Amino acid sequence: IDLSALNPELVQAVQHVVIGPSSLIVHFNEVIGRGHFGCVYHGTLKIHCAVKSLNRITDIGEVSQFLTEGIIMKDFSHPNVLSLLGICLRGSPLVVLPYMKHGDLRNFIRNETHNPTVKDLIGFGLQVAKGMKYLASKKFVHRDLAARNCMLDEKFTVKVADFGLARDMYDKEYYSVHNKTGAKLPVKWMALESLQTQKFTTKSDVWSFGVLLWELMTRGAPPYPDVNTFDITVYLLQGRRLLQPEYCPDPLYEVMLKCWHPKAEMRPSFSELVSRISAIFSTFIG
Ligand SMILES: O=C1c2c(nnn2Cc2ccc3ncccc3c2)CCN1c1ccccc1
Repeated sequence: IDLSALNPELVQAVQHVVIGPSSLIVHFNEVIGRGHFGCVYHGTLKIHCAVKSLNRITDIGEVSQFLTEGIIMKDFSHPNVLSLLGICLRGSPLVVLPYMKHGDLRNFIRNETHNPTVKDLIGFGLQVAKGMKYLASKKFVHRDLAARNCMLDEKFTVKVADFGLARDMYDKEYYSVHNKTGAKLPVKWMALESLQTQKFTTKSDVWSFGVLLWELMTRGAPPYPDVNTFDITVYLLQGRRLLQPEYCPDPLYEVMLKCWHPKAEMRPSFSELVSRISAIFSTFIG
């Protein structure tokens, strides 16, 4: 670790993010997750954790920047946002994250084992809105909000994941290669202006959130299955939105349409979404 290379402000914060090799046993025997950048394994820190390797990439880039990203992410603390436990050095560094017993939100709602009520699903969405409210107040744009990118712990607490050092493509099926810029993009979750410009804002996160609400209410159906990749722009511009799911409350569909407002600055803040969804949520029993 090259301490002088860092922003002098961040030097103190390093000891709080770095995990000593002797504090962490990672069980490389079974893969429990797969990303484009690397595999993840059970880890023991006595705390049970998910340890993500990054050795599938050629290079992590600047080590000082890697550390910086880690420091920024560690200071984030909210019950609906996945935390960073730390970084452990060994080849490539290991990302140490909490173990999420019930996996990703999309698979959770698709799972025939669990039977979430409409109230449960709305509540999952509310927790996401709250996670996103915190992230937006930190001026952080997620860029890849989707049900696949949120996770549930042992107490079914929903946490926005897939950001900072945990960022990766964990389900490659839903990402498309752009023509002019070789980037791999979650087009079916993206706002119109993002599809056109490839710029992401909190307001395009709000668009993605609307889609995530639709995923929740369809128990994990794929959005726009009869649309092909980048022809989604054509489809939307025909004057189309995802349809109201069978058990989606009318006011909740209205929230979704608001999230998909053609004017980015007219979409609701995440604070307004927390408010509106909490109200809809309170009307249900069971
Ligand atoms: O794998 C992930 C993921 C995310 N952010 N960090 N990660 C890595 C991660 C974090 C905690 C875990 N806990 C238990 C098992 C695997 C884990 C992976 C986003 C969602 N996700 C995932 C998992 C399964 C399928 C699709 C996406």
